[PDB]
Formats: sequence, structure tokens, C-alpha cells
Amino acid sequence: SGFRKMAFPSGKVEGCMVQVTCGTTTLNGLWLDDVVYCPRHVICTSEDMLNPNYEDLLIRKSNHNFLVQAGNVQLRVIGHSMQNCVLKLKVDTANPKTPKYKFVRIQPGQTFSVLACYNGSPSGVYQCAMRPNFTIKGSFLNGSCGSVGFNIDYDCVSFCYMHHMELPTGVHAGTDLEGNFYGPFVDRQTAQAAGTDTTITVNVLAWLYAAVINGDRWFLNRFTTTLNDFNLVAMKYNYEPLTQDHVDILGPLSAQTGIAVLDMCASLKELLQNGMNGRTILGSALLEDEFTPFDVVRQCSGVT
Amino acid sequence: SGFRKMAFPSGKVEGCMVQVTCGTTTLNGLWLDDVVYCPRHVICTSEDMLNPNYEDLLIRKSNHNFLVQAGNVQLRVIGHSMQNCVLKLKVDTANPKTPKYKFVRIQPGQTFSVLACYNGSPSGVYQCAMRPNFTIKGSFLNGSCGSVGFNIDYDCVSFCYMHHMELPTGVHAGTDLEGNFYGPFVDRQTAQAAGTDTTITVNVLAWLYAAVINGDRWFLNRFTTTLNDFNLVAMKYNYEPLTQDHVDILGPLSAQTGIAVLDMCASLKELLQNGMNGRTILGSALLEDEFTPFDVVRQCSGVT
Ligand SMILES: COc1cc(Cl)cc(CC(=O)Nc2cnccc2C)c1
Ligand SMILES: COc1cc(Cl)cc(CC(=O)Nc2cnccc2C)c1
Repeated sequence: SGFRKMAFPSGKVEGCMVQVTCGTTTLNGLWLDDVVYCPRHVICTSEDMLNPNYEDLLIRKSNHNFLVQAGNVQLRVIGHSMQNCVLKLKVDTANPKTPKYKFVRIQPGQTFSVLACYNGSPSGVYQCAMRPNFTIKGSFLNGSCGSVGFNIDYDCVSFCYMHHMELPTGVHAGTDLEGNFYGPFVDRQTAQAAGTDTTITVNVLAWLYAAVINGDRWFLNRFTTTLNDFNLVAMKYNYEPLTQDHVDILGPLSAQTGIAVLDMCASLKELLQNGMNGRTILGSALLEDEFTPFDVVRQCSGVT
Repeated sequence: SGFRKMAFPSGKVEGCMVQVTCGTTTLNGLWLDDVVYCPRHVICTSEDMLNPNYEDLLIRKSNHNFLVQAGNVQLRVIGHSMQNCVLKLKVDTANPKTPKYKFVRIQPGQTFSVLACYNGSPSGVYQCAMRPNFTIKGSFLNGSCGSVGFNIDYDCVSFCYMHHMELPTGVHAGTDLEGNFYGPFVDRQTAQAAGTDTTITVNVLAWLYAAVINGDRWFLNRFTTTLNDFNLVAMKYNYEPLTQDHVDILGPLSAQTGIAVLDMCASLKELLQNGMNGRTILGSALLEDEFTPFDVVRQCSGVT
């Protein structure tokens, strides 16, 4: 029993963290095989960020200008290229610690572990969700750029996120490992506002099932609802509309608890309309939306 | 910016996780140097747990009865002994992945990362606090026993906790790495109730400073208080009494924000007496007490 915002073990990702320096800028790099991936804004100075011409800026850089250090040993750069907002620095040594890996572009509402790093060294690990507005609510400071988000399937690390920037609104934006930003964000020091963030309804429902599994059942009521009626209440509270796919994805949790998805929706409807009335669910006084139905099943079954 | 319940990178601890089997019982072991540490209840069967005589039970066991497997390779057991509620299985091979380590018995109110494991394999990592009543609110299932709690100081892992049991109340009890339980708990299937849990006041104050550092200042008021007056309000809300040592420990956070400790206490006093009025602090609708002043400084400065 017990339910926590649990991150994946970070060991396989720590063995990939390197330090990338270009001129006076230092950030984190991800070393896999003979390639180091890092945000392309490493080539910029603070003066360049207002409207950088990355193609022009990169042209004034050669392999020798990119200092790559793994722990305390220097890597020799034999190639360099820009793929969207990431630089791929080809090194002459394959990372002996490269795990089995994939590059995946995650869907909004999905979750992942972040290995926050500074100067190629890991500082901490936490669970995040890609918000419906494609921002992440992480914990990042200057030098954290290049830190990565990932998931693990037994021995395979799926890299989904690379951290690039913090917006003036305090939220975090970044790319997949091919350099494509999640959302409308650009790697430029300009006014950028994220869209309206919604609550991930399927995740809140998944977390209600985790609460039921872990003994917190006070919010269970004698009511039911339909997808259409629930969605009217979801729209008013800026929750993501619930689809039949979401109901299907909640199937394993519904079978484990014996509580129908639409009955759980009715408990959620009453929680939205009436609040928590001072009570808590899984030690929280608000509806948690950063646990997918897969995260709930995983944590409640002990998948290693 | 951003504030998360951040765990330490678990890499150094994953390299120590082994599987210990004794008869029909399988749990996790911690392999450091040529010694594997695991909860002594590994020698019990479900029939023995009502009132086990561990000395008698251990006497019917020999080195060959303890199956220790690290990944997929079998370790040879050349010695075995009971130190309080832990068994120390001496193996003929030193763990090549042993990090620099210490065994520390933590103080209540202090925090640590848990590497939850099943069958010697890590499933996840999360931040915990040793509650004032010496229980932990973790996430553990059957087979999670032997999972460890720890902290890291650059290259040194300080092992503070080994998971042993879940109480009927759904809370978690365990030992330090010398086998001494935190709290009054015994490794026996009997009725055991934890004491009254209090809120770690110095941690809630530390988290209020993190909220101020990260932009959430709505709760800051035009008031102040004294240690004696604040403590009258802390007693009523079952918060730990605030001492001058706690004020001193909050000094670095007070200097960074420019907000005196007693002024922050006054904001907390008003939050206790009036609630959050529907608002949130750092994405939470309740007062968070599982971040020490050291955790706040670390996260807000980027210590790797
Ligand atoms: C000045 O314009 C910038 C533009 C880009 Cl694309 C990147 C940066 C660096 C940056 O945002 N670092 C950072 C990331 N997360 C938390 C905090 C910080 C300070 C700056
Ligand atoms: C039956 O008496 C017991 C006594 C002790 Cl000392 C230990 C156990 C095993 C246990 O508690 N495992 C566990 C730990 N955390 C979460 C869930 C579980 C099921 C059982």
C-alpha cells in the first residue's frame, strides 16, 4: 500500500550524462553510441538569444570548439550537425554505458522521469507529465538545459524529452530527441505564452482508482453518469473531454476495483462540483492528474 | 524555477541491489563490499510470523540455505549472522559496484530517497520523510522488503533505511542498516499502532521559503509573531514545536529571501487558522512538510 509520485531508476540515464561547453556556454549532453545530443542554444551567447540565426552561428563553429567531457575525461569531436533545435556532436568513442534505447515523441497527458543535471552531473530525479499545453512543470535552474526526460521498459530507456528553456511564466519547454519542440515554443528569448492548460481527466480517474486500491474510498458515492453528462461538468472545470478510448484504457483499473468507469466519473463529478470539503485523497487536497492509468497499474503491481 | 519532490539519482544504489531467497521467502538485499544486508524475516514462513523466535529459526539455517543472486549470477555465501533485525550474509565476492558509503541512523523530520525493489530489481525511486512517529509513508508491496532509503553527498551514499513491514494502518516501518527499527515497531505479525504523527514545522517553513523563491507569495502578510505565540498555534494544529535551532537552520533561506523567520511563522499561523481559502502553494492545496531546509537550499541552488 501507499501511493507516491514515483520516478524510474535513473542509473541507465546517469551513465549517459556528459558536459557540453561551447565558448562560454556550458550545458548537459546525452551521450548514446558515438553521438552527444544537446540543445543547439549551446552555441549562443546571452547577446545572441533575442533572435539567433542558428545556421549562421553554427557556421562560425568547428568540431574543436565543442568541448565534451564525460565525468573527467575529454571526448574527441569528429563531427557536428544541427537537427532541428539539437546539436549532434559525433565523438570518436562509443559510450560504454549506452543502454538499450529509443527516441520517442510522447503524447500530451503522458508522464516521464526527469534526470535534472548541472555540468553533466545528475542532481535529482522526479516524475513529470507533458501538459496538454505541451509545457512541463519541472524543477530546473540555469545550466539544467540538456537534462532529459525518459521512460523505461525493463531494459530499454525511451528518451522522450530534452530540456531547453524556462518561459517568463516559470514553466518549462523543450524538445524530443530529434530536436522538435513540444508545443509552439521556439528557442529564442522572446515573449511566449503557453496555451490554456487543462486537467488530464483520464489521469485524475486513474488516480481515483489508485486511491480506492489504497484504502481511500470516502469519495465513492451512490451515483452514476454518462460520458456526455460527465463531459459537460469536465468542460466547465477545464478538464480534458473523456472519450471511449480513455474508458477502455481505464479497463484494467475498473476490473481490479470492480468499480465501473462511469461510476468513478460520477464520484469525480461530485468532487468537482463540491470540492474536497477539507478532506484529502492519497495525502493530497487537490485532484492529481500526473499519474497515467499505466503508472497506477505499474505502481500497484510492482513492475520492475 | 519550479519545485518538485525530488529524489537523489539512484544509480549508485541500483548497483547494490541483490535478491535474497531463504526457503520459500524472497526479498531484496543490499550488497556492499563482501556483505549482503537483508531483513531477518527472510528466514520466516507465513506460519512463523505470529511470534517468531529468530535465534531458534536462524539456527536451523546454514550458509547454503541463503540464495543470493545479483542480476543473474549466484553469490557464494561463506558466512551469516544476525545483527538486530537484519541478516548479514558474508559472500566470497566484493561488489565491484560498491559506492563510497556510510550507515546513518537519521533523525525524525529528515528526508531520504527510497529505491523500491522487487526480486533484487529496482522498480522506482521517490522522496520520503521519516515521520516524527518514526513511520514512513512510502509505496511498497509484497516483496519490497529489503528496499533501502538513502541520501547522497556528491560521491558518498549514506544508507539510512531498510524497509521491513507494512502495518495494518497502511504505514511503513523499517530499520537503519544495523537492524534497529525506527520507532517502537517489532518484526512480528501483531497489532502495532504508530504514535500521533505531527507536522514537521521546520520543513513546512522551509517549503514556504521555496514557494517565495519560486514566485508564490500570496500568503505573505503584514504580520509577525514570537516563537512562544507561534507554538501555541502549532500545538493546537499538532505541529512540532519550533525551537531556536530550527530558526537557525532556516537562516540560509531567510537570508536568500530577506524574510525573517518569525515573519514567515506569522504567514504560517494565518494559513493554519484560516486555511488556503481554495488557493494553492507550489501546486499543493495543503502544507507540505517533507522538504527539509537543506532540501530546499539544494534544489534551489542545483547541488550535483
Ligand atoms: C535568454 O533566453 C533563453 C532562451 C533559451 Cl532557448 C534558453 C535559455 C536558457 C534557459 O532558459 N535556462 C533555464 C532553463 N530552465 C530553468 C531556468 C533557466 C535559466 C535562455
Ligand atoms: C505477516 O507479518 C509480516 C511481518 C513482517 Cl516483519 C513483514 C511482513 C512482510 C511485509 O510486511 N511486506 C510488505 C511490506 N510493505 C508493504 C506491503 C507488504 C506486504 C509481514
